[PDB]
Amino acid sequence: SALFEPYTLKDVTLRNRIAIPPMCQYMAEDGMINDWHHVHLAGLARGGAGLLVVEATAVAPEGRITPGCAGIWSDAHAQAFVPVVQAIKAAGSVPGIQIAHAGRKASANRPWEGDDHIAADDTRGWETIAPSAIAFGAHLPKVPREMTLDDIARVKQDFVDAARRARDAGFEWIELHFAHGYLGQSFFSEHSNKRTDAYGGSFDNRSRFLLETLAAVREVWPENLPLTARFGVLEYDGRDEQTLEESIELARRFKAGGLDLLSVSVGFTIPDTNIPWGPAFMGPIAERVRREAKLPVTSAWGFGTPQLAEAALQANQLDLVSVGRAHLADPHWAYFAAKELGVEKASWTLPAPYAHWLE
Amino acid sequence: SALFEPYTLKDVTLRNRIAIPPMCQYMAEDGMINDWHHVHLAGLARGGAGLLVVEATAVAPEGRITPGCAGIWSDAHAQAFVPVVQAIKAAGSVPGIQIAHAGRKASANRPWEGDDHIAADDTRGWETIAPSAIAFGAHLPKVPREMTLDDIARVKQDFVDAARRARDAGFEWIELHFAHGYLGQSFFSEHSNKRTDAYGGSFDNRSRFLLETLAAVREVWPENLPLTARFGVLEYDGRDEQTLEESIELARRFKAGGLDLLSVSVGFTIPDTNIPWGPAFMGPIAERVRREAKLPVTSAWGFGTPQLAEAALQANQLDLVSVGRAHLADPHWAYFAAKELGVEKASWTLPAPYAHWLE
Ligand SMILES: Cc1cc2nc3c(=O)[nH]c(=O)nc-3n(C[C@H](O)[C@H](O)[C@H](O)COP(=O)(O)O)c2cc1C
Ligand SMILES: Cc1cc2nc3c(=O)[nH]c(=O)nc-3n(C[C@H](O)[C@H](O)[C@H](O)COP(=O)(O)O)c2cc1C
Ligand SMILES: O=c1ccc2cccc(O)c2o1
Ligand SMILES: O=c1ccc2cccc(O)c2o1
Ligand SMILES: O=c1ccc2cccc(O)c2o1
Ligand SMILES: O=c1ccc2cccc(O)c2o1
Ligand SMILES: O=c1ccc2cccc(O)c2o1
Ligand SMILES: O=c1ccc2cccc(O)c2o1
Repeated sequence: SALFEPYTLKDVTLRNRIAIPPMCQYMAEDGMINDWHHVHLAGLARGGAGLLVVEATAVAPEGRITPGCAGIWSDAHAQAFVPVVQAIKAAGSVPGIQIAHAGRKASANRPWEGDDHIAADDTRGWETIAPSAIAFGAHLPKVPREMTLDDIARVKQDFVDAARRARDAGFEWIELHFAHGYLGQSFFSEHSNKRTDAYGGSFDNRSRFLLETLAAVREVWPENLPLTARFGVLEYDGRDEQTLEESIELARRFKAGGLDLLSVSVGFTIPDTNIPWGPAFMGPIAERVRREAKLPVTSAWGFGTPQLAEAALQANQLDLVSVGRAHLADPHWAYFAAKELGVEKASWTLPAPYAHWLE
Repeated sequence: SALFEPYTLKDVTLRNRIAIPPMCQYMAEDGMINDWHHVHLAGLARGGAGLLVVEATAVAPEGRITPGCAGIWSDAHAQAFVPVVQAIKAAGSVPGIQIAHAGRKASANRPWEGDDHIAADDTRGWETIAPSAIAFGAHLPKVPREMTLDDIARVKQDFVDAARRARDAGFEWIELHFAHGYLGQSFFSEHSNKRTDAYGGSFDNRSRFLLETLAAVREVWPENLPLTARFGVLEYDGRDEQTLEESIELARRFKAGGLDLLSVSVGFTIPDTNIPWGPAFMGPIAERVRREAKLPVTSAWGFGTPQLAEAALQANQLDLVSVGRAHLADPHWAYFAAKELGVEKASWTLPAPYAHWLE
């Protein structure tokens, strides 16, 4: 099956096309990960997936989404990832990490603790920053502070330091979080970016923060290790054709700038939208980006059904299939998929201590 | 459903009736467990099972089944279990451990490395000990050395030290491995025990090693923590009625001796047998033992089908349902079962970081 064919990008080879997309656990303390993450990630790596991308890890304290988000804004924070990275590699999976900055969606409660912006008097909260002083709305009403040019320079450097730390911690795959309405996505979208300086207005100006951050990270990230990003290419806000055209153009600039693969998603920049949720609904859009930008891609949402994952790959809509929630339900989803697709010696998708007894 | 009703034994309360039986991983080095076990066990504990019994852990070096078996024959070996025990508890599952001695089945290769007795010239091998100098046969042809009274005293003390270490490491449930043809089972069976001293011949003499070991362990194992054992009650060797009668009588002596629960299994003492393998095939025998010995029991083999587990409990054939291989296939089997049985808020069988998104 196509789902179980290896994939090589730069000097890295994934044993199959199954990728576990970044999934926040909200279990870190002051940005420091712990045994929750170690067992969670090591267990997933042993499950069989070819690539395991660690959850959105903040490049700065205020870049966290919640008080439970992981961070890599200091060398001590990076050190915490070392044993985890080594456990993922020992399991045969490729360790990746998504570095991010929540922007105006920062300083929010954990999903099961309100999922809304933290109250002004809560000692855990903090001031959010963004391209412009405009709130997301809905459950995230906090108005962020408009970033100064110095804030921009500082955040870009935070991304560079985060990438440098990821590199030294042993990660072999990096993903810049430019999607889901967080800082990067918000600089590109006219909904959230009303700036009149070099970082707002035109397509080039709105693209600037993302392109400069990618270029800056590229200086410290090894050429032989996949350099990727997640980016929302449309919002389903009634401006889809225009937005997709601009997003694809930016994807072309990313490719020219050294991006090896693009994780295609939706913007989630504003709440007033009408997203046509459905199993593998992103397939068609991902394929269009892959084709018009001539860049490898991955996407997600509902690919937890083996046959769907297989079909998406065979149709060349995606290069890697990202499966998220199915892996929270069953860390050994790769094994379940191998069986479902009739892969020979499907049990050996898992380590010997398990495989021997399941064959 | 009955599968998800809590269970209290002594001072310990299991959140449900799902027990993960001991399952050797063959990943230890010189008896020392490592991160394979830590992630494996912690992951299983987070999966939802109410009780997690750690694999057969050798009370002495020669008591290991293979060079990859876990051991607890020294305080350093016990220390290795401390972080694991604490991770299991943090997950809400009860940490248990099966202490054992492989007897004549010791010094064998890992299952995926031959599964047979290690060659005489292999530097990893060792002399096996047993009640009598008689080999198992088949793939385990090595003739063990007949134990002296001093060997018996020493092994009993090894079990005591192992239990004392398990206690101090934080385990809240202990299981003496008197089944599957290893040392304990071999002392009870006339197939393997041809001794003429106080430890062989009569029912009382063949029961002696097991009863004395239980009594000795009882002196160091807390009264408020479940004291259990796994025991093969029949062999399917043509002497079933006679063997079951004696096994049930020994179970009565175990109960009188402080045993809180008995894990009912098959002897596997010799290779020439005809075991009627089938889903939940042990159910009827387990029920007979539970009834005639008036002792709580658990059993296993094929209970990985939610409905079967539920049925066994409702029929009072078992008090706890042991599910093994299904947990190797899917560490979150408890979640799969909760869904299958229509349990309310089935996703919360798992921790919040997973449950929130699966509901
Ligand atoms: C708990 C949870 C945490 C997530 N965390 C992240 C994240 O940190 N970064 C990101 O880009 N997407 C994140 N996502 C979105 C997932 O990566 C994925 O695209 C989404 O779950 C859809 O795929 P699925 O249907 O296979 O779950 C998360 C989703 C869930 C359910
Ligand atoms: C890998 C593996 C390791 C096992 N290790 C042990 C052990 O250490 N001690 C024991 O008493 N039984 C052991 N067993 C037997 C299991 O506890 C259980 O009774 C058996 O797998 C039948 O249940 P199942 O059909 O749910 O897998 C093992 C079985 C497997 C497959
Ligand atoms: O699409 C999603 C859903 C949940 C989520 C959570 C944290 C960060 C993200 O980027 C997320 O993206
Ligand atoms: O892209 C680069 C630049 C410098 C460098 C130096 C050492 C090892 C690498 O992998 C490197 O990769
Ligand atoms: O891309 C880079 C740039 C600098 C560098 C320095 C040391 C090791 C690396 O792997 C590096 O990689
Ligand atoms: O029934 C079984 C099957 C495998 C096994 C492996 C180690 C120890 C045991 O007690 C076992 O018991
Ligand atoms: O059974 C016993 C005997 C002594 C003892 C001492 C401290 C704590 C315990 O739980 C104990 O339990
Ligand atoms: O059963 C026993 C016997 C002795 C003992 C000693 C300390 C702590 C315990 O928990 C103990 O438990």
